[PDB]
Amino acid sequence: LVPRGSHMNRIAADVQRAFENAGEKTLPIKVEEIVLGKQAADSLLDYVKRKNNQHIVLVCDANTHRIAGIDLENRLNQEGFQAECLIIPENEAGDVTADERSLIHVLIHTKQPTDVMIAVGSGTIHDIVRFAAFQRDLPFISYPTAPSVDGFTSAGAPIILYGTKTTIQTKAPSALFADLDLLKAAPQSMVAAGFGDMLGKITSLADWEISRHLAGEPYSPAGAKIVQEALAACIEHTEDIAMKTETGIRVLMESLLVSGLVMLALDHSRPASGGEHHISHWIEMELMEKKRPQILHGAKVGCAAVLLTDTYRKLAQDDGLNEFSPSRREAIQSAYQTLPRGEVLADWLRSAGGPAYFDEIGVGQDSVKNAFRHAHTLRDRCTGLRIINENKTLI
Ligand SMILES: NC(=O)C1=CN([C@@H]2O[C@H](COP(=O)(O)OP(=O)(O)OC[C@H]3O[C@@H](n4cnc5c(N)ncnc54)[C@H](O)[C@@H]3O)[C@@H](O)[C@H]2O)C=CC1
Ligand code: NI
Repeated sequence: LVPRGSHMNRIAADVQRAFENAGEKTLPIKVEEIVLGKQAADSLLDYVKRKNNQHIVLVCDANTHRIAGIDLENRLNQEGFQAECLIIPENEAGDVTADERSLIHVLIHTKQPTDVMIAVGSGTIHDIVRFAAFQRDLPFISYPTAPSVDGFTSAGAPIILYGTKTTIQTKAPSALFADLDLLKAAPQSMVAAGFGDMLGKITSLADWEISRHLAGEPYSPAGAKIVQEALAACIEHTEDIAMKTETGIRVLMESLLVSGLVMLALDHSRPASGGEHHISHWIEMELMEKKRPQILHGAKVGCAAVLLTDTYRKLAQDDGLNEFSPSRREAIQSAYQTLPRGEVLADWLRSAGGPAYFDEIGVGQDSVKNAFRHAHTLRDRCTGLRIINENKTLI
């Protein structure tokens, strides 16, 4: 079907191979190339050549312009492309959001000649481009400047509108090119945010087993084992990631990309996003509400899992579980018994170079106990968190 599929996308190729070997139906992956390595601009150029692009837009911001945009744009010009590094400017609080304002700012400075968009940056840039390109019916290329998240390959765009952050569903990148040396160069906080977002998968996978057994939610064995593999390697390499060695950031980014790839293949976020992510969503809402600057997704995710792993460990051994069926008792128990302690999570997060507790990034206890009680209400997901907050005897 595509040799570029089974050639310039060994990651996605092998993910699909796994799902197929466990006899599972999945949506075909619609990312044609995922390159992760040295250069990557070489292969980017090869791809735009192959697809006969010409008028290329590179959506960048203050920072990503500097550390990626100019390099890429100049090399594109030298090869004979109409390239341009278009900038997204900051809001009053020095933040670059996926708000309607930034969306429309991108969606006018891109002119009708333009036949391809390129997200040069991180999750937010990637959302604005993911959305904008979809509404202007153009392919967009993933150029990540940090291994901070698993939502580069995603179809959905968490954009802000009216007065809330909501996830419109759109279309995935046409390709992805990750410069391993640009990633190594990234702030340790961002690398550690990637590690954070991956540590969320300690509790997300379990909440997915709860979801599976209890609420009869879509579940994939092969998927669960894929994200297990990924999570396992990230941990193993916790030191390599800390120091930001080649192996370490390679393993981080490959694991995050595999997370987004399963999410894509299965058409929902359940294996990657559990109670820790829901809490994280609630905190984020509170930070917008307080009118104060946003903090890294992944940082919040690590800080959330560090607590919610203990919450679930306690639930699993609560006498309240005797009100419940033998089936639901043994489901919660068996799903959560293998959870490590909050302290171990925090220890990994520390070693990695990221924050363990929300006071470190300045959330505070107020919004923690607030989020912990209401987060379950954010999305129709049977989590440990819902089992708690919808049961007197566990409240
Ligand atoms: N499934 C999905 O669609 C997912 C969505 N997200 C999105 O991700 C956002 C947060 O992701 P973040 O990684 O925090 O992105 P971000 O762009 O919001 O924050 C990264 C910050 O670091 C800067 N930066 C990026 N690369 C850099 C580099 N190489 N060197 C120096 N500075 C650099 C950026 O300019 C920005 O100020 C959320 O707001 C959400 O919209 C997050 C995960 C998954
Ligand atoms: Ni996440």
